[PDB]
Amino acid sequence: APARFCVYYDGHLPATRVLLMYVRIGTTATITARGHEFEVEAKDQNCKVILTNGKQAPDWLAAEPY
Repeated sequence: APARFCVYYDGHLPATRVLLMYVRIGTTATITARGHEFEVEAKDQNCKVILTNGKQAPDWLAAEPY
């Protein structure tokens, strides 16, 4: 029973990337980026850019593990 966590970032090269915020895999919350609100869902280590508003993240949206 290791530690599982999901992270969210914004479209930006690793040269000047910028972390948005950490999302604990315990409840459903919303993220604020580019004056927009992205409501993602965390179920486990397997996290994928998706919204609960019947829509999918943009082309400049991503989500790394941990």
